[PDB]
Amino acid sequence: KILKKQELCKNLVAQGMNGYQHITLPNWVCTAFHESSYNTRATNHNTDGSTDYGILQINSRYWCHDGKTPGSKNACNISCSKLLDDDITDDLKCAKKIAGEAKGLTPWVAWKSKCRGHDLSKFKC
Ligand SMILES: [Ca+2]
Repeated sequence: KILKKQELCKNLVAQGMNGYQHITLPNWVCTAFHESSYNTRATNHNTDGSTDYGILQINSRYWCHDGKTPGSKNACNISCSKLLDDDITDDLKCAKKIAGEAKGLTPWVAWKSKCRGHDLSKFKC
């Protein structure tokens, strides 16, 4: 599914993502726009054999289990396939774990490159 920015905003708020680790909503939305274009089915295969899944591009070496990644840690304790469906509840709950361990949005390479220090007025909720 390709979510509309306001459905994304409603989900974020409902999952208590506003101000989580002092991360504002426009930051979470810009991240999701540059990571996946809001595509809940987005996937990216990496050089180390892992794959990034869903709207927040959650990785199968550290966070989710896909059954084919070397050195999987499955830290969110979830099948990666659950990150390719249309409900982003579990996707958002995993992202909170990622962001909580990093104390910020640094795990996401698109946020750093396309959101940090740029205008976020296009991404307001
Ligand atoms: Ca999901």
